[PDB]
Amino acid sequence: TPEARVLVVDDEANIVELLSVSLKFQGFEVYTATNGAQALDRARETRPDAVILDVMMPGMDGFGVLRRLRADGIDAPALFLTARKIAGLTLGGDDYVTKPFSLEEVVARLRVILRRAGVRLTFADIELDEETHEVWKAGQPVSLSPTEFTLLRYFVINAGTVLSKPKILDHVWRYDFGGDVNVVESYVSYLRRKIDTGEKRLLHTLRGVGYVLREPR
Amino acid sequence: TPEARVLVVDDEANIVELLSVSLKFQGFEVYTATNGAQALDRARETRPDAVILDVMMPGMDGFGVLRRLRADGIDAPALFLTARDSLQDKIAGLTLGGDDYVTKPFSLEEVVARLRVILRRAGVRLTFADIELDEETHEVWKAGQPVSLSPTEFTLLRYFVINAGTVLSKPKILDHVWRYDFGGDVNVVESYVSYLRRKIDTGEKRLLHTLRGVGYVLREPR
DNA sequence: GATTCACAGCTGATTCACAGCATCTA
DNA sequence: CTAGATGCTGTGAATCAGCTGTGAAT
Ligand SMILES: [Ca+2]
Ligand SMILES: [Ca+2]
Ligand SMILES: [Ca+2]
Repeated sequence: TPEARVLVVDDEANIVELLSVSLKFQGFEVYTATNGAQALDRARETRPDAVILDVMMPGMDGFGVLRRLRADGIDAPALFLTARKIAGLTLGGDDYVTKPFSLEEVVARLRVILRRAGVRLTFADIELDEETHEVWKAGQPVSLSPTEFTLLRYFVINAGTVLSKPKILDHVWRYDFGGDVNVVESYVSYLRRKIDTGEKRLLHTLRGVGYVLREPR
Repeated sequence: TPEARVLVVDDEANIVELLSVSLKFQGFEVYTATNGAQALDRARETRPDAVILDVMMPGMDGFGVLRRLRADGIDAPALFLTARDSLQDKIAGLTLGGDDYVTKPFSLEEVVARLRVILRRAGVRLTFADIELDEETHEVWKAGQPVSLSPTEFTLLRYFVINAGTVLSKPKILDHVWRYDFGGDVNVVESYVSYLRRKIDTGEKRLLHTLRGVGYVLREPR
């Protein structure tokens, strides 16, 4: 059975399939629309658990549509896709992500709005607060940058899975990022000197394959 | 069980929705209307505990709508949404009792607070650590001694106290504390947090924290 | 004066590229 | 054995996030 029913609405088909492929892979049941009519129809046809909405769409905007769905009885929270004005995106049970986004941030925020509508991350001695973005190593606090935290959360969620540098970059970095994978090497080096300082090495290198967060064998 | 039954009357659909969503999320049972006839119909069927009326409306203004409700024997207290430039004298004389007003554009935090007061007055001190606030008088105490706050500094502080221990991003604060039509920079929140820290965060133990790239949180250091 | 808030200087954090060194393996 | 491939990390530049002082306007 799926994690949730998600309606993805954006006038850009490339943003729509990028989200639908990632979320379909993460266990979600995904329906799409590239306009307000299609959106209203699909939402009435499938009654989703949450809606991902491009804020800037030709003709009918999401706000008009949300008002109609909620007046029917569909109280599904919205995760707005906004450009980098439009305000009110954090009212009720809704939240938003700015374009260009990363796959990790869209799923993370989507999961928050769903949990909020209807619990710290740990691996060995690493503790993550998804709310505050606070980190601890052996009960001691460690300060991490936004990128360092997203990367650690990716590894923790995917503990014991070998993750290649191109895969990490496609999930952790924004989809408009134009550089190579040495940025991943740099951020693994920072993570190591901040949260892999204990007797046992937890973040491992497998040459030409990837990185893996696992307890030493 | 709902906090109260509220009837929201305004001619603009998205003002009604802005109000509806916020009050529903706060634990209120919200009924709506876009005119005086629907308003009287909803009031007869739902029997609201408070009514929120837009003053400037076509056909029949908010004052007209209230007069019709009261003529029907619906004595629920009212909260008027007034225009800044007009009916100044009429609003002063019509709010001497149980009814109150907020000027449009309003802050969602101020509407809700003013609704809780008219509901309370019709049949009271917020606290966090050594900070005390009177929701009715707008007085603030920091470790038993008074502190003078502006209207914006007061709405900001109450938002933090009510939501103590919860991380609040600058856009979330702007959406709730600032006037809904605010088209400015998040720096305004940075400014008012600096105003608050200078007055209420003055001891060895920090209460109002910054989590870089996340937001602000009011909590004891632990 | 009180107030709101725009704006800009400042600071330290953050992102990221780049290169030279280390280690691995063909 | 060596030599290229692959990975690590110090240096530095550019940008950014958040804090605060000044001042315009009401
Ligand atoms: Ca668009
Ligand atoms: Ca990519
Ligand atoms: Ca009106």
